[PDB]
Amino acid sequence: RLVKKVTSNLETELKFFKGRLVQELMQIVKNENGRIDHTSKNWQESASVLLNSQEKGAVSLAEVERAVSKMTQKLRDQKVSEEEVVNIESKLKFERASLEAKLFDDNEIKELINKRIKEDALRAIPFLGSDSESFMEKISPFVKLPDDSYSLLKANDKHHPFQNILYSNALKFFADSSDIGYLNDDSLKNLTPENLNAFEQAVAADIDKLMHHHH
Repeated sequence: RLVKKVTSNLETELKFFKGRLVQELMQIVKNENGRIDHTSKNWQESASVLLNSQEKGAVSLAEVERAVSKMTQKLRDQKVSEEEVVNIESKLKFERASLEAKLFDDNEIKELINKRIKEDALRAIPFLGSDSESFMEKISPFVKLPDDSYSLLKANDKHHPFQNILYSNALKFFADSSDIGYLNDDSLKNLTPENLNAFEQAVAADIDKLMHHHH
């Protein structure tokens, strides 16, 4: 029962860390107007601090590892089966291997950044209901971003242009009125087969158009 909770905490610590990591990396790609270059001085410095900063209460994988060490110590203090505890230390080591690989591979970086471009766009839809995470899971399957979504990141732009495409279409199809600029739990009743396909069609088309104009 404890093992389950510690595993959740590890998963959670890593989802937060992974997120902030990708966010930073995107300021580098953005500042380079959408060119991926994992060999630059700035990338290597940024990657190193995000993976290995020792500084207390900083956002680093190193900092996650210390947290998890305390937890595996507490598990040992309370006599939890040693197999369960090593298993956890392994997951952590595997996650560090994955990231060390991904961070220096231009295709892996593209995957991470296009996933965050989509997470950002869904978070841009102003949902004031109970559970925004659930809302976005309902929408996510109707949105598939091109492989080259990252190349539209520009230094000058505060936001990826996909934000405005998901913002507009979500309200066009799911808000009770045009005047309102927010969804809430009442909006869920507008997630009909017809509106979900039309949203899917619309977002796909606006994205195709922007991609074509760019290339």
